[PDB]
Amino acid sequence: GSHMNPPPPETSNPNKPKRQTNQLQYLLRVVLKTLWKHQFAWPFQQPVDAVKLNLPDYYKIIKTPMDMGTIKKRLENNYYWNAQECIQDFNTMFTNCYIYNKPGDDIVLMAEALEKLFLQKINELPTEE
Ligand SMILES: O=c1cc(Br)cc[nH]1
Ligand SMILES: O=c1cc(Br)cc[nH]1
Repeated sequence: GSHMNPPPPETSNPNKPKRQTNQLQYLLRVVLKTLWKHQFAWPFQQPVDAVKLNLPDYYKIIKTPMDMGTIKKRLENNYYWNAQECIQDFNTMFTNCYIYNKPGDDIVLMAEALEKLFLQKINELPTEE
């Protein structure tokens, strides 16, 4: 991709600790699966390509980018140690969108629909066993 977009967030790193948990399995099998097929998921399925979108200031503003494509790879590659790390990635993705864009913009309404779905599923995140 373009040299003007940063490398994506890390999805593989042998030095970082990781494990499976039933909560992480739920995040992949229920949470990510639900959000990924939503009508409004598509803009969130890969890193923001600020060159293609003509958003030259994006990576000046957003210093902790995150997207569902990255979260999917982190879940499928067992990158995480715990659910909190993955929930934080989702929350970063939503808050980036709300910080960068005007309230009421289409992309914000899209993120808000995904976040509504997310919160319902996270309220049912299973007890860690
Ligand atoms: O303008 C934009 C586009 C995306 Br995708 C995410 C946040 N802001
Ligand atoms: O401005 C935008 C950009 C994308 Br990508 C999706 C919705 N609105």
